[PDB]
Amino acid sequence: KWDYDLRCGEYTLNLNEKTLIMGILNVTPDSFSDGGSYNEVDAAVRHAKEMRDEGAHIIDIGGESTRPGFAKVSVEEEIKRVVPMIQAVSKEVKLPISIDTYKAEVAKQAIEAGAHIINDIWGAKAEPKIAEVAAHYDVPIILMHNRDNMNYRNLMADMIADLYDSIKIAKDAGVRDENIILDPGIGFAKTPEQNLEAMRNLEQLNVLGYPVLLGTSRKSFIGHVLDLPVEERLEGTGATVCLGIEKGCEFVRVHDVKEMSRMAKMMDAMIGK
Amino acid sequence: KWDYDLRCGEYTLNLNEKTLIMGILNVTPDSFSDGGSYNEVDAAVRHAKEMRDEGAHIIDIGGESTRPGFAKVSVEEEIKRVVPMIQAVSKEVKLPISIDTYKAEVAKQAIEAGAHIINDIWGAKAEPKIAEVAAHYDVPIILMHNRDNMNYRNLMADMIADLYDSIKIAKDAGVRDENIILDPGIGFAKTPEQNLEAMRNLEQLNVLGYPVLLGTSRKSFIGHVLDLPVEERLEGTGATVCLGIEKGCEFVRVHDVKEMSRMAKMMDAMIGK
Repeated sequence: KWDYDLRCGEYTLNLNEKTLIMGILNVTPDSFSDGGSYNEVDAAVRHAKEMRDEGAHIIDIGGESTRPGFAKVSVEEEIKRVVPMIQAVSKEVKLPISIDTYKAEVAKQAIEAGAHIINDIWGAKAEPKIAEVAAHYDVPIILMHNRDNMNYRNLMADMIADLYDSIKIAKDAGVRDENIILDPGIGFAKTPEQNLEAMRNLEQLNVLGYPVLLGTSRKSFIGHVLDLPVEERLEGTGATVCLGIEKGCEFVRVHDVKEMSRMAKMMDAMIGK
Repeated sequence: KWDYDLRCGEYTLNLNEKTLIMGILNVTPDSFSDGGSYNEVDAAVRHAKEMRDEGAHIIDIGGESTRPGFAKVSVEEEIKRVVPMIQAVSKEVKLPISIDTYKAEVAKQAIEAGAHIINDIWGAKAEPKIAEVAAHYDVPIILMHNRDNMNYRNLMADMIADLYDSIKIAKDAGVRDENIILDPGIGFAKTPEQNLEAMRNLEQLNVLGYPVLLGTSRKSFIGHVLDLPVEERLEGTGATVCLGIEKGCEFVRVHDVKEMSRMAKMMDAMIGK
């Protein structure tokens, strides 16, 4: 299937063995500090250890500026928060770390503090220098589908075109094919019905020739279908993980590592991965 | 998709709206009685009500002779147990009832006591008169794939051939096409690796032109893949339910109605059912 492994500093991720589980770590900020506090960093570390024990292969770390909060915050603030988290987790948890940012300087500091993968919800379109950061450090970058509108002509054809535009930015900066990962940006810039249409047609992304990460965990469109609140979306998230693996996804990004890691492993066995 | 509904006495099941959820009710026999006791029947009724409240569309009722126990028991004994259960559940729970038996006389009594669907784990091969019972009463019958050996030449081609042999028995008895449902008999007469091979190739059953029920709930092969005991197979069962719906199954037979009914409903929305 894939004729290379994803190279991640001291770690290596095989793309053929198994669906790779990316566990989500959102910062719980301490009031009274701008970052690096005991309660805040220790909560991150404990959470990353639990996700490791439950089957995570990557730990995805996000500051305040990114999902789910989108706090308007300066890069200098975002770095006081994320850097301490990355330093502690990387030392204490033996797994590659992705940094969830669309900001080039936040990416550059995170990698220096120990992060191995950039995860960009804007696909190098909000800050094209992030791809130069990726190129220099020679790390994998995940380019997610996103736009500032939902005026689509043809949902899937436009997603592929938009993702191409990210690939071109990355490649023009020096990013090697082997360090490109794509993500359909489910739950971004899409109506509920479009999110479902994209799930139904996900296998089309594979024609671009890159590994695909699916990130649907606890998203609004699941609530829209099941009419359930965020804490009762486990089964709905599971359905999307399974349909994703069936349609060829190499990664899933999830909050509930124990459960989705068992679902992934069952799916892998069924489809023959 | 389907140009008829499944007719079930006062109930009607649409095959195009949604994946139909069949909730499993295994009898908990009272010691000291051969059947019809308060504790035993009331436990059945309470369970069928819970499964109704959680989203079941059919209640599947099984005596001692069938799965998971396979107790060697006379038909006259099996009827003292199952009939009281069917009478009480049908009166108290407004949903069609399937009877899980391979015995023609057990089928005939269950239907008379109120059962609407025969569910035969031997596909009319253990007792061909069950198809005559189905034909007379004009009820749906589910013909499951089974054999007394795993000497397969070509797993899937042989499954289709064997299921045909059931269809022919049913049709020769007077069973109308619209009352035939098929089931791949996952977890029967197959090695773990064959159960996974059958899951991977399930869509092949659709060429026979009948609705397909998938029944994988808590089965051994899930434990084999995940190395987990029967009570920790929810996620693994979920994976099989999702892959089944994706591959065209019209029914799933499950123990955990709440969870699998949310997974089914998410899948339906994604695939456009």
